Amino acid sequence: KSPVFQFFDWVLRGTSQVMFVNNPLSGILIILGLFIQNPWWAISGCLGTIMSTLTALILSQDKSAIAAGFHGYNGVLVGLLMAVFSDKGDYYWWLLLPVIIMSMSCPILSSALGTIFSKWDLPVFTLPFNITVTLYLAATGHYNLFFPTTLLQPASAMPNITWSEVQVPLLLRAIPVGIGQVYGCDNPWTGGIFLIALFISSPLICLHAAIGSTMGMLAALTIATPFDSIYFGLCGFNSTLACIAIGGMFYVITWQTHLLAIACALFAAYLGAALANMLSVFGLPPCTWPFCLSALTFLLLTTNNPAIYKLPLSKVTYPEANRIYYLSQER
Amino acid sequence: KSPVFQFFDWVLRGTSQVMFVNNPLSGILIILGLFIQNPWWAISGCLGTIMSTLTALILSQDKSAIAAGFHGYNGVLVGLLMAVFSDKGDYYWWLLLPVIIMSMSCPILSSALGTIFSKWDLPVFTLPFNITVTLYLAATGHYNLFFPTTLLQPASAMPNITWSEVQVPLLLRAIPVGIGQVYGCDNPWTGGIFLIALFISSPLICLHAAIGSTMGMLAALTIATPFDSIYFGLCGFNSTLACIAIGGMFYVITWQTHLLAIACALFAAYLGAALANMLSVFGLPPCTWPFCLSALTFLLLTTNNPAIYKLPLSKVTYPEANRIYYLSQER
Amino acid sequence: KSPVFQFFDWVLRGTSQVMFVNNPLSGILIILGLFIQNPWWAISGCLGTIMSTLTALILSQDKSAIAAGFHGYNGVLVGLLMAVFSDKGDYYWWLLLPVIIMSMSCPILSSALGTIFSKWDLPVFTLPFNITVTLYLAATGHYNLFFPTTLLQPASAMPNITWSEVQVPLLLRAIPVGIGQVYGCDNPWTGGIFLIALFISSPLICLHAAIGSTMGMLAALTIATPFDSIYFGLCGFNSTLACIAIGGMFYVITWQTHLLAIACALFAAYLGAALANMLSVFGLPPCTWPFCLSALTFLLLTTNNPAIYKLPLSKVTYPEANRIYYLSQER
Ligand SMILES: COc1ccc(C)cc1S(=O)(=O)Nc1ccc(Cl)c(N2CCCS2(=O)=O)c1
Ligand SMILES: COc1ccc(C)cc1S(=O)(=O)Nc1ccc(Cl)c(N2CCCS2(=O)=O)c1
Ligand SMILES: COc1ccc(C)cc1S(=O)(=O)Nc1ccc(Cl)c(N2CCCS2(=O)=O)c1
Repeated sequence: KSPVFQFFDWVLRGTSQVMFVNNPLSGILIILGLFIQNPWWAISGCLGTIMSTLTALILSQDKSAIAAGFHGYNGVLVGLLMAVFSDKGDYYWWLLLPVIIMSMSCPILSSALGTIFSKWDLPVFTLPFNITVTLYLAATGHYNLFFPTTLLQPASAMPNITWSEVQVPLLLRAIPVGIGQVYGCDNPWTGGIFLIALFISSPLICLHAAIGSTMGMLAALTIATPFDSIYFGLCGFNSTLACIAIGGMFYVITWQTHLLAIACALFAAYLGAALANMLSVFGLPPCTWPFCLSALTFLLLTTNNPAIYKLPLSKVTYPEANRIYYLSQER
Repeated sequence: KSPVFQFFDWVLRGTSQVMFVNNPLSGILIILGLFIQNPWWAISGCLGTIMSTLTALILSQDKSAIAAGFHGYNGVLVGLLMAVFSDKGDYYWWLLLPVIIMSMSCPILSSALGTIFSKWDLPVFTLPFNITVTLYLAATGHYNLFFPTTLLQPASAMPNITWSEVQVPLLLRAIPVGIGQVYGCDNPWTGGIFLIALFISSPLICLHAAIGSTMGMLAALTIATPFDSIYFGLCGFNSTLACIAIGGMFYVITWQTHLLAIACALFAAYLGAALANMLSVFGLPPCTWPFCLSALTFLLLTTNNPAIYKLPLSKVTYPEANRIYYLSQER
Repeated sequence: KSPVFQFFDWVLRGTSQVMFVNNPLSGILIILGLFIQNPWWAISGCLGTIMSTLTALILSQDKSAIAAGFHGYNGVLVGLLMAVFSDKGDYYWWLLLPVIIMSMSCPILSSALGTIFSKWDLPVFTLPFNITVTLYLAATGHYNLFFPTTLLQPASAMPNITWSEVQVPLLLRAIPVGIGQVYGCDNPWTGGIFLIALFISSPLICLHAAIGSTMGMLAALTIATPFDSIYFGLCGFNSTLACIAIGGMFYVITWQTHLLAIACALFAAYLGAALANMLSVFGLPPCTWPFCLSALTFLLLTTNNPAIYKLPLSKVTYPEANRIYYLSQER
């Protein structure tokens, strides 16, 4: 195939690696979902992925890592979440100038954290996106002349919650919306598209995504989160990412590991509330910080029983193949 | 003995492991002190210890670690410091619902940090409690509908300190109160009870606790801390914990190590002031963060002279036995 | 030579090691620059260096490290930046009391971080100064009775920038001022003196310092930084330090490494804006935090091509000798 087609294949795998799937068709579906939700965000995310993969090539990173989309999955989130939190509205073309530059900083961090994490056979997952986007949103801020960001300020009043006005249909619809909020999209249709794309590659990832999103919603209800945040899906994207990560990918899937994944989703939801309340002091949002922190603290956990088995990163692919390999190695 | 008696022995050792003592009688004395100060806080702390040890058993952690109370010493602090910082007052039974849940997160972190720290033969001491309680207090906050917390806000005015109104008797009484503030208790009687419990196991721990508390008070006076904070003992619990840790436990006790412990107590007091001023921006208090940070930065210190000897964690028990073992190994 | 002369030689090398030069004459020039800018700041910095080296001797640190000034280069910054951010004005002699004490905490941290960093052959450069000065400025704060600090508060209004009023001469003069801002000095003459001192030891360090300062200024212009910050040099000292570090010292100097250094300078400038906006919430300034973070994240970067070569710390001296050694080893 032509090198351009290979590069676009890498970009398509990267845009889907956010949800822990390496599949070009799922990447196409996710791109279609992003364009369904907001074309400007899709353009910004595609530019972020392209520039992140180009910087990975320029910095002479491992070709296998680039071909698997391990470097493009942070540029998409950087571009999408810098277009989401822009106060200048849609099609502010100047926003593409930082979207490029900060995307170039994703492979660098991706490499740096790797050097830190290879000591513990620990994955650095979406952590560079968090650092890069926190850097950008703090550098610019809401009071910037060129690239202002939306205003986030800490809660200063007791919320008015009427539990007789809760809508169970929207509370359930927060599951696909929570799935879609991983990329920053709040449209229910793009959330359903993301669920379909997850199911194409591996059904276990889709099941764990739905379970993580519903656990994030349930954990948000238990601390009296305002219903607007829950309906918007803002309370269940760290949880779905954590449930996907600990569910059957980085651990061999088992009922013990399923319960561990549910516990990690709950912990990620509570850490998401904590970090949303803390980072909002600086005006910054919780952008996948809770997922990274909780997934790291649940992958470093050492447990004696043989059911909770952590796979070497070299052999992690997708949960069903992970289980097949584990049984092949045991026998 | 019956398994229930063994479990309660583990809980009693855990409730005393906060002050670095593994002794069921000292645990009983500390529980009696907590009940003397506030029965509700004692109930919350006991529930925290019970659920932390139960989660350690469920997660199939090392049985020797559980039997020594290495997992129950974080649940007690989580429960106590979540009951202390509750705005709903005494006997708010719903507060036991998070006290359980967050306690379950203490062994997990305890394991995770262990995996991080075993590379440097470094102890993770009370660090999970800090993370868990900071998570809870940030997630809920003072403006929560269900579990509101007490309001902490950064200093915005120059304090009015009259040095002619300082009370030397209360300034001295801040030593036992500073000892008792480790568990969150401000009663002088429970501080004296804690000192007695420390002396039961090993006199060196009691001496280093008193020295650390008085160093925290003295260091707080040097930066013009308001006398109300000093009298309340809020300025000398990180210092006493750091002095206990570096005094004769994790280092072999020597006059060089005694001076190192005093320096660590001073550094922990100053870091406590810094973190109390910084974390109060988010509304969070300094909950043993300074002790952990200063003890880590004083245990990683490399010093050429043979007097400052750091013991492998496998053989740290209590300062007198530590010294006896060190002389046995040298000769 | 007499031991006093040896100790003052160590102090002179330490006061210049901030800019990554080990040369007593450059140390004398830098001290002369500090006295040119403000004699009180020079006295505070000299006391900081003296007490940091004395604590390094007391704590029985490596004599080769002390002789090379590897321990005095943090006391100078601690003293200088605690005298800079004092609200009591010039010749407040009581300020020397903490300048001593916090200086004693520089070797300790210097050792501790070393134990953390030797696993990755990673340098701890100016990181203890950041921790110590952040500790001091947070503990005291602007509302302290004894040692108040200057008030820094987050931006709460959109800045009024008139691009027709920009002064190219001052914008260029921000290069030597940016060089001098490493020590906290804003005088153009002391910046020129620092550039001369850098050129005495090794011209590559001077060139990379100027390039880093101009990259910091250019990166500050791109996010609409107020011109007062740029003219003052506050936007280009982290950048010049990062450019010096990654330029030819810790990497073998090459055009690939030159571009890497320029990229690191840009990243350090943007991280400096981010941390200036974030830390100002607590009232703290960005004091070489961006340099440390960006230099660490660019020294952990793993790159396949042989041009980007990282030197073992044992053999890093100065960029020209680094290149000479690398070619000697290759052939
Ligand atoms: C979706 O994220 C993941 C999904 C699945 C795997 C196997 C890991 C990750 S990750 O979290 O570690 N991200 C990430 C970023 C950059 C590189 Cl270079 C890599 N890898 C290169 C080869 C081995 S690797 O360690 O897989 C992973
Ligand atoms: C009071 O805290 C301490 C007092 C005395 C010792 C020997 C350590 C600690 S600690 O700070 O490291 N906490 C802690 C938490 C969980 C476990 Cl599993 C353990 N340990 C299991 C066995 C070896 S261990 O490393 O002792 C220690
Ligand atoms: C200007 O800073 C640097 C410039 C040049 C070198 C070789 C490192 C540094 S540094 O950033 O690592 N600081 C620093 C602080 C304390 C000590 Cl003890 C040391 N070192 C002792 C000997 C080997 S070492 O690792 O060089 C370095």
